[PDB]
Amino acid sequence: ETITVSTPIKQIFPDDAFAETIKANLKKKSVTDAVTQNELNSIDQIIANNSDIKSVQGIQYLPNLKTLKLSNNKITDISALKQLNNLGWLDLSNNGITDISALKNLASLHTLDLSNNGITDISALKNLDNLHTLDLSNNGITDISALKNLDNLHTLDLSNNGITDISALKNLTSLHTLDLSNNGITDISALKNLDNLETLDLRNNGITDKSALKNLNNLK
Repeated sequence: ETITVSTPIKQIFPDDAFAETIKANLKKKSVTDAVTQNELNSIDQIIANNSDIKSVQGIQYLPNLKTLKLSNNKITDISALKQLNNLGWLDLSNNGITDISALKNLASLHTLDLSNNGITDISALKNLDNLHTLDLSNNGITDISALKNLDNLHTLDLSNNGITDISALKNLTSLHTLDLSNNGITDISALKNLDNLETLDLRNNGITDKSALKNLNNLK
């Protein structure tokens, strides 16, 4: 995905606010100034939180993008992230995201914050082997079996969902920080073998048997 003609920023990036961000990243004078693919290749980091962004259309032309933080905007469609192979840190928290299949092949992702969206299906996360830090709180997640081979996870927040079954966590032995609060969990035997947990929150579930926590030594 490249542009081949020098093109106004506002034409590539139609969202008012997102175009301003690109303009500022490239130190251009106006969103109507023309930019080249070469210039777009230079962009490796975009931070535009709290900015009323409605669309990231145009972002597909930023192949070297590594860090993208877009917390608290109005983003609903992220399909244009699909081929950004070099993304490492993605924060899309507080948006209106539902479908995340666009994340499916982002093999370099290591830090992902998707909290406070409308996500239900997370099977697109299943092959993101480099994830160590994942925040999925305040969504509508019920099935978490996509997490089961993400064994580089060390920090996981699954609070405020509709999760009932957590056997998917049983072999995530590198977990040290886990938030499971405000779900529908009843059985935590899956946590038995997470010997490196220091911080755990299980409040507001339907758990009665807590003997699995007795032998977790590094807990606070």
